[PDB]
Amino acid sequence: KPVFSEVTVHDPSIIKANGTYYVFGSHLASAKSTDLMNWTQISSSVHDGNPLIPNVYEELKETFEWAESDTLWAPDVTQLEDGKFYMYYNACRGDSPRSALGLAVADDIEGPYKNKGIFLKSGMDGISNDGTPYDATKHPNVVDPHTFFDQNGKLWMVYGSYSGGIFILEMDKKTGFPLPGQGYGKKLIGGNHSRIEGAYILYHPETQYYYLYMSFGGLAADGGYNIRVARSKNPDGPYYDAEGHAMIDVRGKEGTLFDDRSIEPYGVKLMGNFSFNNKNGYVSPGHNSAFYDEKSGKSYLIFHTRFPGRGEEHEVRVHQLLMNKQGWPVVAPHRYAGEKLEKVKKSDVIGDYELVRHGKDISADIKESKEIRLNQNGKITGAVAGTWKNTGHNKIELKIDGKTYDGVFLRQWDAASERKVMTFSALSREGDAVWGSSLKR
Ligand SMILES: [Ca+2]
Ligand SMILES: [Ca+2]
Ligand SMILES: [Ca+2]
Repeated sequence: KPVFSEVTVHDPSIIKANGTYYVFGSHLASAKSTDLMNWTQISSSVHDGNPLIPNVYEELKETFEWAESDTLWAPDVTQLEDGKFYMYYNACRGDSPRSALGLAVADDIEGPYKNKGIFLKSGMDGISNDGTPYDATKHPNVVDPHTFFDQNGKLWMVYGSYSGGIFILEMDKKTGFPLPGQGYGKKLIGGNHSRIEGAYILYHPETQYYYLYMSFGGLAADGGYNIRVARSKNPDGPYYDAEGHAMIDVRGKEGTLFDDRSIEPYGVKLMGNFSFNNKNGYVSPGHNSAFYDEKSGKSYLIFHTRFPGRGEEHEVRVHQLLMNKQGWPVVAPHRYAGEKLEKVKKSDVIGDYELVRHGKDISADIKESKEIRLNQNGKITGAVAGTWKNTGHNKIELKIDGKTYDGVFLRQWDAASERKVMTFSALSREGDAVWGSSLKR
């Protein structure tokens, strides 16, 4: 029987070193595991003695002073070619995009990290890093970085939260700082205080797309946080959703703040708030990272989540990512327990399921699963009427609610009944996800 050990790390950013997985999150929090199931908490908050930066208030004083905050927001740690660990740290006042983004470097992944300096600021009253006066409708909040190598070995950093949008900068592979002359870099999506943050870019060698993951909505339990994805053949875009909408054009209306209605039609929404059979479930799952394992070919979505009825409590969750026939990733409905893709036959997948329809909205509503049956005759009955078929090794196609969904079947552990179940997870061109988890073991 699978065993989990939980940790609390907001906005987890995954990195593997020395055969061990680490997550680095906000508030200088971190955790590690060798199996992605049993995590050990390393650090939890910004304070004297935090092992990652034990003198943090002195070490990063310029950042705390600029941001007028006593904590840190969502970092990234990335190993560069010198073998050292580069932490892109940031702080934000919280009520406005008054933020600083800097670089610290460690010899060892668990610290200590040493400050190399601030290299981006937002929320100044005056000249911004692009030379024009700072304007949060068009300039980023300098937080939430992800620094990554593309398949050509070029180093990039994508970043941003709300404010002027999500931007990407080309980075110096030797110093870890941005190449000169870029200002805030190139916009990928957003503007006008859109609720979009937590960018993360992952390349998949089979489809040869870069996937731009991002979180729409608000992180709190009333915020409707949801992970969405878009893709491009290039690390720096242009990024498109499954309807071919250009992410660069997605933003709230001029003169508005947090215009969710304008942005929610866009992107492929992978997961919102849900509860299978009203047992446990997730609320505002989001701010993800993602990992592709070259050895196994498996991919993983790593994120934090809140929970129905548990207020603002959050923990790290890991779900396997599968790849549908169209080259869009689908999230396995249950957390990772060591399971792998297998050949399924018709008798394996026929039967009753709990169905979650995540939809395409930004919504704080917790969506309850409803019962359907995948009948032997290829029809879906119960909560919805439709059709389905299994193709290839383990692909599913469903037709429901006027749409066609392409996805993948996967046997998983259900941690609410302590039993193995059959699942499917699929996506429509329209960008909404459906999950099924079988009533049968
Ligand atoms: Ca992040
Ligand atoms: Ca039920
Ligand atoms: Ca549409």
